[PDB]
Amino acid sequence: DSLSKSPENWMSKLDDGKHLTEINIPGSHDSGSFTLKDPVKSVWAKTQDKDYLTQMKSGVRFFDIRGRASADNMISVHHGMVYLHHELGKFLDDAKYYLSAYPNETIVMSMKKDYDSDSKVTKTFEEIFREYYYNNPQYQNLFYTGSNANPTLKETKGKIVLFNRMGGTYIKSGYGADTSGIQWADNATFETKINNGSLNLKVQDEYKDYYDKKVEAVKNLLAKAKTDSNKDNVYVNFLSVASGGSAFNSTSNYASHINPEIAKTIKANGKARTGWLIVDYAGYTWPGYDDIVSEIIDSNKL
Repeated sequence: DSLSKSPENWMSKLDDGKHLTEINIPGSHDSGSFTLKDPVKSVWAKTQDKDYLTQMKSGVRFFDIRGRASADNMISVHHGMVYLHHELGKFLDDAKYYLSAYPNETIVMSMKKDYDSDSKVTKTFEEIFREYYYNNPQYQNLFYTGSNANPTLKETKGKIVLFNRMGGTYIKSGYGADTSGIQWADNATFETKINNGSLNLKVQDEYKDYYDKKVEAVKNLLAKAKTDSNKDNVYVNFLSVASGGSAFNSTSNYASHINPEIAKTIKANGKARTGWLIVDYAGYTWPGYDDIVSEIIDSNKL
């Protein structure tokens, strides 16, 4: 039966000789915003309703963590200026928990600075992360620490792989884990080499697109992956967009239309390569419509 019928451990059912890049992974955009309760603020800043554990249980393996240095030793999880009511340790503890219960899954954790540090901070966001999280004895053995620029599932399962969106780092393990980091173009479909030129990263992140243009842009990169069997190529495809302060298309409205449209498209493509697709309201179902998380998972040929 479909891998999507057991999302708690779908990576356990793959050949762990595969590079993560070759694996079709569902991700959650601004994963940590499930904590938002304010109705007005939630229209444009709430991107998820399931907590980290439930997201994982629903089969999400790519986590989009954007944050802000709150103290010289603390990173708070943020959607821009909006604080999401927890620090990075919360997500790390939930991941460590889940990975222990499901030891043949891997988690790719993206890390980005979304907002200006607290006036008391004397450190860079990167330095705080490297020193107080990555190299923290508390999170010993949690992170992938190997030196493969293109790690395999075997090499990473049970661990969190860093997807570096912090700029240059002195961390030496994970995606964009060098002094160059990842050159990220603003509101664009783009292509850049990462990990000392080892990998070719292809990103659709047009987060300001109006609906029709967004679907076109997701589908464009979706099509390219389909006929791309190169393991040194990695695809990250965001289905999410910014809502804005006022209007009729609450992130939930947008998601309720694009998610099924892409899910339906993936399903028709059969077991073809999709890349890593990052969505709002991962695991959220609308009766009568295909589930994007489920179809991303099922698209993997075993």
